[PDB]
Amino acid sequence: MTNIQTQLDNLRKTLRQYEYEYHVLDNPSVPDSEYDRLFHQLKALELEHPEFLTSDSPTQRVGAKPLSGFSQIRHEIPMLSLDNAFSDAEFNAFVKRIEDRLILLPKPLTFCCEPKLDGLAVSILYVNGELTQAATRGDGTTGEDITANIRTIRNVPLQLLTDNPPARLEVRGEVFMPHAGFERLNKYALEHNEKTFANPRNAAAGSLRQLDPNITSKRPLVLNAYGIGIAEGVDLPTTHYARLQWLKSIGIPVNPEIRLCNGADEVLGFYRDIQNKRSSLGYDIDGTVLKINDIALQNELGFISKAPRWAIAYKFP
Amino acid sequence: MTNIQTQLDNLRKTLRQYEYEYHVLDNPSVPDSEYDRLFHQLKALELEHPEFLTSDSPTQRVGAKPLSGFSQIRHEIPMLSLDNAFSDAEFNAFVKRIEDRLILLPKPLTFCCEPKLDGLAVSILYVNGELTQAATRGDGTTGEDITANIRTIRNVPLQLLTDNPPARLEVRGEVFMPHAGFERLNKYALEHNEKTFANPRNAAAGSLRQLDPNITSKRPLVLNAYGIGIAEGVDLPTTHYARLQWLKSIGIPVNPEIRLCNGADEVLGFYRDIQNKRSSLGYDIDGTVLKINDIALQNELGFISKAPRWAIAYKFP
Ligand SMILES: CC(C)(C)c1nc(-c2ccc[nH]2)c2cc(C(N)=O)c(N)nc2n1
Ligand SMILES: CC(C)(C)c1nc(-c2ccc[nH]2)c2cc(C(N)=O)c(N)nc2n1
Ligand SMILES: Cc1ccc(Cn2cc(C(N)=O)ccc2=O)c(C)c1
Ligand SMILES: Cc1ccc(Cn2cc(C(N)=O)ccc2=O)c(C)c1
Repeated sequence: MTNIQTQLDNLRKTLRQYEYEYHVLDNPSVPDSEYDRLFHQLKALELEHPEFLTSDSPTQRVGAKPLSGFSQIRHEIPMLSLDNAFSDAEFNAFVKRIEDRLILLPKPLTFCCEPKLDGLAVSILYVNGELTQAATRGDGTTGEDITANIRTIRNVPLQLLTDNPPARLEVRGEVFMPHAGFERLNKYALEHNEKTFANPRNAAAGSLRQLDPNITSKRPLVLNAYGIGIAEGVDLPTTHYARLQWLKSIGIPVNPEIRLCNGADEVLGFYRDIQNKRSSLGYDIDGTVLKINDIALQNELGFISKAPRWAIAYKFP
Repeated sequence: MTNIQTQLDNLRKTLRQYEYEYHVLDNPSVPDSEYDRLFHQLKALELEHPEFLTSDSPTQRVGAKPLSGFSQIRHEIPMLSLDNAFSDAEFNAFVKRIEDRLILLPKPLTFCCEPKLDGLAVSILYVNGELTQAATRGDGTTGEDITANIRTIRNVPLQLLTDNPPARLEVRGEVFMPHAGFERLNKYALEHNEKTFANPRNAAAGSLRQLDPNITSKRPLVLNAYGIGIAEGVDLPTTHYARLQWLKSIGIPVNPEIRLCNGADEVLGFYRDIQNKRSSLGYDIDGTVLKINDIALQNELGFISKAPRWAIAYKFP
C-alpha cells in the first residue's frame, strides 16, 4: 500500500460514480465544480506519478496524437437492420402477421417501445469490464475501428460499474448530437469560417469519422444503448426491457422515454404520445422502434435476410 | 468461304435449335438419334479441323482437366433472399400490409405465382450472347466460380438464341436434380459403393461443388430461371411474367407451372393446386413463391435488409 495509489483509486471511484449520476441518472449529487475539482486534482496527481496512471482512468478519454487512418473490424455477431411501417394499418398488419405466425400467442403480447433516434449505430466491446474496442455498424457485417472517437463520448463509461462484469459484453447503441450542442457547433463554425452541418445526424456522423480524437472530444456526442451483441460470462434477462434496465445498472446510458405496451392499441398510444413530444425532446427522432419484449418469442419469430417486400415464399407444412 | 466452316455453322445452328426444342419447349421435332447423329458428325468434323473449333459449340460443354480449386466471385448486383409464410392468414397479412403501404393500389393486384423449387440458386452471365461466367449465390453478395460445372447442364445454353443479344445479361435461376435422375444416381452409387444423397437438393448441391466437370456432366442437373440480374444493352419488359417469357424466347429454361393470379383469393387457389400436384411433379418443391407482377410496384415497395421479424420502425410522416 502507498499513499498515492490510495488517492488515485479513491478519486477514480468517486468520479466514475459522479459521471454515472450526471450522465446515466440526470440526478448528480454534487455541482459541476466539485466534479471538476476532483477531476483536475486526479489528472495533476497522475502526471506527478506516471507509474500509477491507468488506461481506463476518466482523465484518459482523448488520445494526444491523431490516427493514421481507420482499420477494418468485422462484427462477430452481425449487426441487424430494421423493417419499417408508415401507417396505423401497416403496423397492425405486421402485428396480425406475428399473431398468426406464433406457435402460441400469449394474452397479452408485450412490446418494448422506444423512440427511433436519428443517429449513427455503433458497437462497444467491454472485455472484463474495460472498453477495449468500438466499431461503426458499416454494412451490418463489417465496420470501422472508431475506439478513440467512442472513448471521447462523455457518457460512454471507460469501465463498467460492477464488481462482477461479464467476460465480454458488446453494447450496441445510437451515437447522436443533441439540439443545443448542434446549435453551438454551427455558430462556432460560422464565426471561424468552417463546415456547417445540415442537421444533427450529419454533425454526429462527421464527428465520429474525424481521425483526430481531440476534434471528436469537442463535439457534443451522446450514446443511448438499444441492445447487446456478444454476451459471455453472464446470464442476460429473459425480456428486452430488463436487459436495458440491466445495462443502466452497470453504467450504460439508455433512453428514458422507453415504456412497455400490451397490444397494438396501447403501442399506438405510445407512437402518438412520442409524436407530440417530438417538438420538445432536445434531440432528433424519426419515429418509434416497437419490439417484442420476450426474448423467447424473438428467437421463435427470428430474422429476415436481405429480401424483397414484394415477394413471399408461402412454404408447405 | 470454305466448305468445312459452312458445315460446322449449319450443324451448330441445327443442334442449338434442337436442344432448345427438347429442353425449353418439351416439343422436339426430331428423335433423340437424329440429334446424336448430327452431334457426333459435328464433333468428328471439329477434331479433323481444330482451327474452326469454337468455345461455345454444343460439343464443348465439358472440360477435359479437373480444376485446382474454386475462385471467389462477388455479385455485381447482390442476389436477394426471400421472406416466408406458413398459413393462409399469414399470406393475407403480407398482402394487406402491401395494400396499405402502396401510394396507389390498383384494381386488380396481379401476382406472378411459381413453385418454390427445392434446389440451389446460381448466376449465369451472358456477354454479347456467350456464357462467360456462372456463380453460386453464396451469402447473396459473394459466391464461387462454378462456370465449368454450369456449362455441363444440358438445358443451359452456351449461346443465347437471338441475333440481337444484350451486351451483358445475368440470368438467375435454381439448379436442381429431378426424381428420375436422383433414383438412378443412388442405385449406381450403391452398385459401385460410393456416396448416396439423402434427397435431390443434397445430390444437386454436391454435384455443383465437384471440381471435375466430367463428374458434374454425368449428374442429371437442370436449370429453371427465376429472374434477371445485370441487364445492359436491352429494355426489359414492365412485368415479371413478361421478363420470364422473354428469357424463354431467347433460349433460357423457365418453369412451365408459372401462372398469373389477381388478388389473394386467386393466389391461394394456385398454392393449393400446386400442393395437390406436388405428389406427381417429377422434382421437389417446398412451396410457392408469390411475386408482385408489376416491376413499377416492385421498385416502389422495395426490399428489406438483414433485419428481425419481431421489430418494426413505425417511422413519422
Ligand atoms: C431491432 C434492433 C436490431 C435491435 C435495432 N436496430 C437498430 C438499428 C439502427 C441501425 C441498425 N440497427 C435500432 C435503432 C434504434 C434507434 N435509432 O434509436 C432503436 N431504438 N432500436 C434499434 N433496434
Ligand atoms: C424474389 C427473388 C429474389 C427474385 C427470388 N429469389 C429466389 C431465391 C432462392 C435463393 C435466393 N433467392 C427464388 C427461388 C425460387 C425457387 N426456389 O424456385 C423462385 N421461384 N423464385 C425466387 N425468387
Ligand atoms: C466544468 C464542468 C465539469 C463537468 C460538467 C458536467 N459533469 C458534471 C458531473 C457532476 N455534476 O457530477 C459529472 C460529469 C460531468 O461531465 C460540466 C458541464 C462542466
Ligand atoms: C442419345 C441421346 C441424345 C439426346 C438425348 C436428348 N436430347 C434430344 C434432343 C432432340 N430430340 O432434339 C436434343 C437434345 C437432347 O439432349 C437423349 C436422351 C439421348
